[PDB]
Amino acid sequence: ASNVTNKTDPRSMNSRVFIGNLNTLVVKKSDVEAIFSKYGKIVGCSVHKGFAFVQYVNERNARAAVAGEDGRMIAGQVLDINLAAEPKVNRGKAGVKRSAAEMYG
RNA sequence: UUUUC
Repeated sequence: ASNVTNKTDPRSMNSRVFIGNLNTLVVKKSDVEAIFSKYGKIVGCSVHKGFAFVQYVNERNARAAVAGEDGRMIAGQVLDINLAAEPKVNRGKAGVKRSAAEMYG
C-alpha cells in the first residue's frame, strides 16, 4: 500500500486507524498491511516509533479494525488501537483501564 | 500512543 496516511479530509481521517502502544521493533509498514488487511482493504499504511497508521477505503473498515485488533497482542505486547478522529480518553503512554487480559483467560 | 528525509 501507499506510504501516505496523514490526509485530513472529513472522510479520509475517519477511514484511518491509529495504532498506538505498538512495539515497532518487530512490526513494520510491510507487516501492518498484512495484519490489518483482513479487516479492510488498505489504501495506505505507515509505521513510526511506538505507533502506526492504516488507511482504508471507508470508515466502516476502520470500525472493523479498531474492534478487530485493539487489545490484540503483537511482538508479545498489547496494542491500543482507535479511530484517528475519535480518540477514547487518553493517548500518551496509556489508554486502557481494563484487565487488558480478559481475552486470554 | 495522532502521521511518512
